[PDB]
Amino acid sequence: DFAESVRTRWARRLIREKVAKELNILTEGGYSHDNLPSDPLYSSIEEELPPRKVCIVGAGVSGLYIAMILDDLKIPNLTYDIFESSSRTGGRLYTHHFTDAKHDYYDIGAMRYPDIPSMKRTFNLFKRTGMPLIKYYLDGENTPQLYNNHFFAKGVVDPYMVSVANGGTVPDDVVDSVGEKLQQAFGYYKEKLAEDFDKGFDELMLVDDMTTREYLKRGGPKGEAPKYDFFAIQWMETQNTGTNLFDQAFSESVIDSFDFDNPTKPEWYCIEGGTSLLVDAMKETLVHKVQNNKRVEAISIDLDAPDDGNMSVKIGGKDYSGYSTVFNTTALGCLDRMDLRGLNLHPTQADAIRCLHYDNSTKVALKFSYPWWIKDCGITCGGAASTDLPLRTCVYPSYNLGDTGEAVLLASYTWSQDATRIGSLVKDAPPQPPKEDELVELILQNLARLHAEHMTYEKIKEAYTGVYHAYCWANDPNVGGAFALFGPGQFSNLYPYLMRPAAGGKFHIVGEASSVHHAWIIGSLESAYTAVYQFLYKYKMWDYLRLLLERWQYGLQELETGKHGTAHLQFILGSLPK
Amino acid sequence: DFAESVRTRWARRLIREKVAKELNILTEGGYSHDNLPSDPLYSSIEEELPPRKVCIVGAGVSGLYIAMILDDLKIPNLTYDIFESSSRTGGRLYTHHFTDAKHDYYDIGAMRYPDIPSMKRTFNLFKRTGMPLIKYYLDGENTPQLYNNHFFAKGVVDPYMVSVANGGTVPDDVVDSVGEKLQQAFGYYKEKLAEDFDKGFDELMLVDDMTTREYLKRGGPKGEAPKYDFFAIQWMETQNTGTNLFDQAFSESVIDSFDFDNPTKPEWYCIEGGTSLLVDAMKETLVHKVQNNKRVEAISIDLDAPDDGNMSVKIGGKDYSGYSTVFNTTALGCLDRMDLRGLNLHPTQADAIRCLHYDNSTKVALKFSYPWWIKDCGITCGGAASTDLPLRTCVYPSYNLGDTGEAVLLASYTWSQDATRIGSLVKDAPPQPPKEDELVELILQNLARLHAEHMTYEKIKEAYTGVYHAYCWANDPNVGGAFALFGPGQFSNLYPYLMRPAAGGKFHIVGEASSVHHAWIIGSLESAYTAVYQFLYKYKMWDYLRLLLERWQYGLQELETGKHGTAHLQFILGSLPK
Ligand SMILES: Cc1cc2nc3c(=O)[nH]c(=O)nc-3n(C[C@H](O)[C@H](O)[C@H](O)COP(=O)(O)OP(=O)(O)OC[C@H]3O[C@@H](n4cnc5c(N)ncnc54)[C@H](O)[C@@H]3O)c2cc1C
Ligand SMILES: Cc1cc2nc3c(=O)[nH]c(=O)nc-3n(C[C@H](O)[C@H](O)[C@H](O)COP(=O)(O)OP(=O)(O)OC[C@H]3O[C@@H](n4cnc5c(N)ncnc54)[C@H](O)[C@@H]3O)c2cc1C
Ligand SMILES: N[C@@H](CCCC[NH3+])C(=O)O
Ligand SMILES: N[C@@H](CCCC[NH3+])C(=O)O
Repeated sequence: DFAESVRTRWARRLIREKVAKELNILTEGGYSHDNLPSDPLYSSIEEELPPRKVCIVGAGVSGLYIAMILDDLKIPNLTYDIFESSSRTGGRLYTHHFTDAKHDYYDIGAMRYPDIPSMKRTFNLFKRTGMPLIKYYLDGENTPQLYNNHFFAKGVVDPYMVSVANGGTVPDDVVDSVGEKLQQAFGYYKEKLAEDFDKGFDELMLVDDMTTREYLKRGGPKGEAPKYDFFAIQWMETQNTGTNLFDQAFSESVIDSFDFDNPTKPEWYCIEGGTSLLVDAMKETLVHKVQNNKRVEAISIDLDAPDDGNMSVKIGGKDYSGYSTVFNTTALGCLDRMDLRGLNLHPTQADAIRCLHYDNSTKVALKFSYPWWIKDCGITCGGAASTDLPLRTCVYPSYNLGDTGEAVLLASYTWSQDATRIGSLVKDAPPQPPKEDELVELILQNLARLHAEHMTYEKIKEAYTGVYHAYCWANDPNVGGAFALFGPGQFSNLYPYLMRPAAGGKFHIVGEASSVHHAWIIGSLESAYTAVYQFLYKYKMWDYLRLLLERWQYGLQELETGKHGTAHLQFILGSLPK
Repeated sequence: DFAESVRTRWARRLIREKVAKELNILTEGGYSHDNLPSDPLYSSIEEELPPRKVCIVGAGVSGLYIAMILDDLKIPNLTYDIFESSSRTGGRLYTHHFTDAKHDYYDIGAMRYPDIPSMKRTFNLFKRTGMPLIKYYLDGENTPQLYNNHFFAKGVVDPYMVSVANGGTVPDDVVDSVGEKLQQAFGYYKEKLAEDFDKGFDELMLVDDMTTREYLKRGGPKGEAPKYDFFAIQWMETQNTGTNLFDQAFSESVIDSFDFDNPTKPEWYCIEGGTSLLVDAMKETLVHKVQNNKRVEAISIDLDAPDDGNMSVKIGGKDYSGYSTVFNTTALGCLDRMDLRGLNLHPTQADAIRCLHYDNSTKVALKFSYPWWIKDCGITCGGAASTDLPLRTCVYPSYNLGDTGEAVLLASYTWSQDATRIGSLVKDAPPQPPKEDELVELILQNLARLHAEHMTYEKIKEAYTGVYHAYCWANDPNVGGAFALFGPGQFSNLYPYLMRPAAGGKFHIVGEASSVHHAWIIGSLESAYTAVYQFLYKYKMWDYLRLLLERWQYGLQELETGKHGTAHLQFILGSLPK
């Protein structure tokens, strides 16, 4: 199908555009994106295998997935070490259990999974590990929305009183039509790519250098779409709770708008018991256990040594040597902090590591002695409230809908500058119990205003147990943010360098930022699968490369392999010294 | 002079553009930016004064400056309370003294002051308080610069080996000409404003909606300037250590490029003993002492009460009432966290508080048993090193140049995402002494690479005393960042609302973000002076308004007062209910 295909087609052609220019710089030529050299090695795709050992840096889901794939392939004489800087395994899969009562938790990192075709690799991993899935209610019943201290009202013009007609500055033609105006903006590029991808791709490249706000202000790479003034775009943004969208490349956002075009009523799932169940199941399966409290501070390769096992990492000032390949799966801010001089990375790959932008995210969960949002507010089916108050979005759990006693509320979920603001009130040294601090006081005050239709402040404060937990990902030194979120031009210009091997094809930058499915578990898993592919190719393990394709190829393959592919060319360009 | 005047002319006309549109919405008209109504009250500019009390929220430099002005005017029966949330007074004026030896400190907030005409109000405050000024060396001797693990070399083409000619991606025509290409970009708009401000202002408004990166990519609001590709702009950015410039409105950045056109060799000053000397001197002068540990959580006005003293604030759940005016001087993230429903602010003024962006900044200072950068590296005169390593910029103090024993180095000074990254390693619970943590280890490793021409890692580690301190402003709940840094369209569209009084002309949003001189002490001081002006006008204290103009008017006046002015019109539009 087309809507399922556009993102993979987009990624593959970005790689082709850059390979052609780089190829041309190698010989300089007539190489074009749709005319590149074929793979001279496809003619060919126990312990005749020499002993090899590989290093996996990081035990988040992508490092654990690499280990799971290697374990399943059972390559003779192949072993690995996996080093994790934190005392905790899982990375951005992170459930906080207040106690280990059934539902007494919240997820600090990933928590919901939509059932769309690009997520097949993710749901297969859930299947392999026996994850108990339940429905996640993205849209709920009776959730309040509060802006300009007015509640949303069905079938009312400008209920928040923010439009020019009511004395504000939001244009009357935008105030009640945000979702609609956004779906056109992109929708003009949806039908051009649908007519024919090659012509649509070229038209979309003229906005690849644009932010969302820039597109909406200028009306097209060509100027053929409606134009919006400052306050209209500000409102479209204010109504955007969630990850930053208006600072993303407009091209990327157009690609994103196909994601839910089977259409945007897929069901959503979460893991009963918390997403960390997945981590536990993965890490208990591994042949070689994760080594926690092992922060890599340097990675190198010794080009004077001709053997396969010529790479090393440094941990706590000690050298760990003998690796034939290193898979780095950390977020890029962590990788930028390492001493990578021993890898001789080319400058533009070094820039991608340093410059790609990460969005912040903060979560605040509070425990109440009963679920007053269910019992008193009629909020019986999950969903989320949104507001311009500091807590921005209050998420009603989908895993405790039938409980009648103590219950967790995800009272604030913020992104970007809102998350930095709440994060300033979050300390990893909790106050002396049961002192209430500034953050709790703020959240309770905001919750009472958001639920003022059915609750008082006194009644919410009375229901609060005194137990809460909060977490700000930009303040976690092992991650530095929620996830990559690429500015104008960054994806078209840097994704080719991030997907590329380095150090003679022996080093891989792996993880959600290295994939076009970035932001989600699927991006981590696909990037891991791709790195294992290139590793097997590097050492010409053709029998095991076939097994990888037969056993672990899910959904549409991001990496363009085969005969017309570019995988061999990304490998060569990453294997090239200088 | 023109170059001294452009920023004030720019600000005043932005106010006029918005007043004309709003005026027109009031009667709807023929009001234009250069045809607005005159002041009907200039015909007129002890205890015939009724007793009044005002509230100053925040004891940073702008709240202390308001109190200092009021103290000097000696208005009979006028008193004030000034409430400060922190246990510390000073705000973003913040010297950390490791001990109180002479030079044993670093400044966490403001530290250097250029002697340019727009800074006259600041140097007058230094004069009034007896500040001991010494030279601040912005450019030093022999400071290293390290990019792509190459050191800068005089008279060498592409010393960092990042250009297309040397296998990188930075265009050969940009790699060694960044400062030059930037000075043209703006320079095309410098000479249009110089020809005639009205025509230049209109041409500049066509880019007011643009970021710096957007301008450089598109080459002009008109497309008449050179255009730059992604990697050229990335490099111009990489070479930008300092506050974000490429995400500012291009208009604003053009205005900024006049700042140092007397020209850009003014001298710089710092305060010997730390900038907190200024705080101490100001706070010890006040008639009413700062009340610390008093965080305002709500501000209101009681419109049912006709008396002047009808405003209140809430602090720790207790009401403090009786105020005739409230000056809020906190950063806007703090003000957005308050319950301001009692003020009935109009939605667009509420949006400005919530949406204006703040840049992050982090500083890391280490003490060494001797100044090895002076003695061993020849870095004898201050300045700063720059690098693409995580510490980004290392600032050699200007206040310890003659010392031979223990000395402080400001080893890392970062902004934006670099500051968020270092900030993730900064905890306000210091590690158990004298354990070395991840941050110190990183800074020492980076310092040794930056100074590798004359130092070893072992020699720098040996000189380190084990004493350091670090601070990340985005993680301070009393501030939330270094300072406002306005995106595309934000200054033109929101500065008019921030300068405007509210609540019947009785509430003022004061501080560095409320001024066109924003980012600096001068912006805080000018915004404070402006708020006192509007307060005196509100209560028709014409004798004291004259004294304010005679005693406290320094430099060019930001606020357009007089007969053609707009001050009375900003007051009316802020006094209007609904
Ligand atoms: C707030 C939030 C909400 C999310 N919600 C969803 C969701 O609902 N659905 C979804 O599908 N995805 C979601 N995601 C995305 C998903 O969680 C991530 O894409 C994925 O978990 C990232 O995994 P990774 O292995 O690529 O990286 P990581 O999880 O970051 O793992 C990298 C590991 O490397 C370790 N490390 C770092 N430095 C070093 C070092 N020097 N030495 C050794 N180890 C090191 C880190 O400690 C970490 O364990 C969310 C993410 C966030 C932040
Ligand atoms: C890293 C950095 C470097 C700088 N360098 C320079 C420089 O070299 N030169 C220069 O001229 N300027 C510099 N500045 C800018 C200058 O420091 C600021 O412009 C100025 O100090 C801001 O003062 P203010 O009074 O506007 O705000 P603030 O200093 O933020 O003061 C506001 C006060 O309000 C308090 N407060 C907050 N919330 C509440 C509440 N709810 N109730 C009561 N009180 C509250 C805060 O604690 C604070 O004390 C720098 C700033 C930073 C961050
Ligand atoms: N995947 C994450 C983040 C999505 C928002 C990205 N800007 C979630 O489900 O919340
Ligand atoms: N005024 C501050 C910040 C300037 C950079 C602004 N982006 C200083 O001297 O460092």
